[PDB]
Amino acid sequence: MRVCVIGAGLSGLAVGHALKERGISFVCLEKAPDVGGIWRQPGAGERGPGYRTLHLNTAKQLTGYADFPMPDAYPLYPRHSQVAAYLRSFAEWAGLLDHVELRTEVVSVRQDADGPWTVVSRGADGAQVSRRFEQVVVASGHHNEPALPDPLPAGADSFAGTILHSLDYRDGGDFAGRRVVVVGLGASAVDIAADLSRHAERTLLSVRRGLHIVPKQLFGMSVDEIAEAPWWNEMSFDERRRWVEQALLVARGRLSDYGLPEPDHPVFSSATTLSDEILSRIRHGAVTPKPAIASFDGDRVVFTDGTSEPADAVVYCTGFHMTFPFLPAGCPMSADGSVELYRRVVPADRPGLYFVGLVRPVGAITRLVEAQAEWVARLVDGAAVLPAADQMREEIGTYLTGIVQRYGRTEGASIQVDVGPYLAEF
Ligand SMILES: Cc1cc2nc3c(=O)[nH]c(=O)nc-3n(C[C@H](O)[C@H](O)[C@H](O)COP(=O)(O)OP(=O)(O)OC[C@H]3O[C@@H](n4cnc5c(N)ncnc54)[C@H](O)[C@@H]3O)c2cc1C
Ligand SMILES: NC(=O)c1ccc[n+]([C@@H]2O[C@H](COP(=O)([O-])OP(=O)(O)OC[C@H]3O[C@@H](n4cnc5c(N)ncnc54)[C@H](OP(=O)(O)O)[C@@H]3O)[C@@H](O)[C@H]2O)c1
Ligand SMILES: CC(C)=CCc1ccc2c(C/C=N\O)c[nH]c2c1
Repeated sequence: MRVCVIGAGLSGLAVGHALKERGISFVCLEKAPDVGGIWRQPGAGERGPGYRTLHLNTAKQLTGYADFPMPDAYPLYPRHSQVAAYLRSFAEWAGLLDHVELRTEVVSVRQDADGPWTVVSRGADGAQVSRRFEQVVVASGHHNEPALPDPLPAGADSFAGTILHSLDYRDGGDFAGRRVVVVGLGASAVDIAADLSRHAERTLLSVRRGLHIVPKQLFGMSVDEIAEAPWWNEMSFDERRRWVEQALLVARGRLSDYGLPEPDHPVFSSATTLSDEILSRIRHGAVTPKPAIASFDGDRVVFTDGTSEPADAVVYCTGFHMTFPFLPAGCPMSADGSVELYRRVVPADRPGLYFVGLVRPVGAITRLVEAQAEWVARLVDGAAVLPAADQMREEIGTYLTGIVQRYGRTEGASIQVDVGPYLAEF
């Protein structure tokens, strides 16, 4: 009755546990057969971002719910299987399952001209239903639509192999004995190559830009756990750069010495891809660096260096677009694409709407989703209020005029935040 929480991922669950702790009527509507978000799919063979080799890249003490510690015996980087099971367990322990409608897909969402919202949802039967809720929390994720290169390399309609995205990648095993080109230098690409390196007769990694490649642990301590060190803080933004710069040459040297394109801008001023394996897998010829693809010569792929290779398949780890198909109207976004959400959560013009999770921290988000849930719960019952809409558009336009100034015009930069200062305001 009171709140429709869209989705039962890490974010809905956190949200459904903040509303219950305050006594608010609410339901969570998930489209999948269980809760867990993306973490549940690798494991039921379902098409999602993850893959049979997906483990955390952040620490457990910092990625689990602060009030629901992850099992003792779990490692620093548990696997998709262990996380999905911790999440199911959290919903069990926080009483949220009585509230979750599974296999119920939200087809649509909309404001009526009095403030409650009609929410249409699709039952497994495909049979549709419309209901009405006073408030709606969107917790749908921003990794739902794959981002294929728009000009797809010519000749791809006449390739004799399988062109695919990391959403459809599942097991390194399905590619046994075959020849594949992973496209990307992100955490999905470095991971799929490393898998394909132990299953496919050959694995090539097509890169086009070059990203600082960091190992998961420096000095024994994970990159998230150092960003929380008091010693790492209390260090200026150049004391750190050089620290790391000095730090990564001693740990992996230079990347031009691995056949990888050097990045144009230094660490922190260019994305980092975390990986403890992709440099070794190269130094062992399990994966071979390539430039970008230029065409598909039936049975083979051509690169911008002139090189050719027989290639049964090509898995494009090119990333994801954020869509909200159930918001028949502007997604939080307006104009250049800038997402317009106050404190990264509140639509300025739409009362009754909240967005939990749209943020990309440098690190694990769990603590960021938890804050948003608590504040959203206080906004929903009236224990918290927002500024007027004109003043909310000042915080947004400040965050944006600033985002184009430390990150510069680029993509998805407008959901990007600093963990510490942002979670201080909660
Ligand atoms: C491949 C990958 C690996 C990652 N690894 C890490 C990591 O190691 N550490 C880390 O800190 N972060 C990681 N992240 C970041 C990631 O965003 C979070 O781990 C986490 O998934 C956020 O959960 P969420 O609930 O916001 O979104 P999701 O996990 O995407 O779940 C959102 C849920 O909304 C549901 N939903 C969406 N639309 C509808 C609809 N119309 N009707 C009903 N239900 C709907 C979906 O079923 C989904 O289960 C990773 C992200 C990806 C893509
Ligand atoms: N736990 C883990 O280890 C793990 C695993 C997977 C994913 N993740 C997370 O999930 C999210 C998904 O990111 P992702 O790894 O899928 O990738 P991403 O960060 O979205 O970047 C995609 C990669 O593809 C490249 N690319 C983009 N467009 C391209 C094009 N047209 N042609 C060729 N290459 C292109 C990008 O290089 P350019 O951008 O320079 O073009 C980049 O290297 C991230 O937030 C990531 O941290 C984490
Ligand atoms: C100690 C160091 C080098 C910290 C740097 C650092 C930079 C970027 C990322 C990302 C990418 C963010 N969103 O995709 C995830 N973890 C990161 C860590």
